[PDB]
Amino acid sequence: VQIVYKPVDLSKVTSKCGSLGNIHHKPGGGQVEVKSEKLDFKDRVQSKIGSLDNITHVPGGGNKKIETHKLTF
Amino acid sequence: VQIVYKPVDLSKVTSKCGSLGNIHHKPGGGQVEVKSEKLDFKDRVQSKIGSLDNITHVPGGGNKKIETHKLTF
Amino acid sequence: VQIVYKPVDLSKVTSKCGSLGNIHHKPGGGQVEVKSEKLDFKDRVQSKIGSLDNITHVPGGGNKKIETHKLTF
Repeated sequence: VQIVYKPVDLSKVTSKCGSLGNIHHKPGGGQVEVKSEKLDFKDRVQSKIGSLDNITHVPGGGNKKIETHKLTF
Repeated sequence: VQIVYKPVDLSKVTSKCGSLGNIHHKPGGGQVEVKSEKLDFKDRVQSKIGSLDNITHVPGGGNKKIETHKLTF
Repeated sequence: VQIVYKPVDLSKVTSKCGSLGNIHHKPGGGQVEVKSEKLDFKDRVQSKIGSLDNITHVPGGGNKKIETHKLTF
């Protein structure tokens, strides 16, 4: 038995952008009010209140190549 | 048995953009109000209130190539 | 037995754009109010209130090429 696993990759993933800007992300400009009375809890509580984990992601590229090679015998 | 696994790739994934911008994302500009009275929780509680996990994602390319090669004998 | 697995790819996935912009996303501009009185929860609880998980995705390309090569003997 002979196996010759010989894939050839000459690909490209490319971008050109002339200018990139004037990006505004303003999450949670509005008021938040939370009121609690006579609450009972008897197992774990997780609470997040306000502006949390908001992302502004502005790469000049952001291009991806994902390549997977597998052989099983 | 002979196997010659010889795929060849000269592909391109390409973008050209002249300008990218004037992007406005404003989650949660409105008021949020939560009032809780006499509530009873006998198991785990998770709570999120306000403006959370919002994304502005503005890549100058954002092009993707996904390429899987598999052999099983 | 001989197998010669030799696919050849010279394909292009291409985009050209003059300008990309003036994009406005304003989720949750309206008021949210949540009164809650005498509720019993004998069970796990998850709650989300306000403006969550909103996305403004604005790639200058955003082109995709997905490619799978498979051989089973």
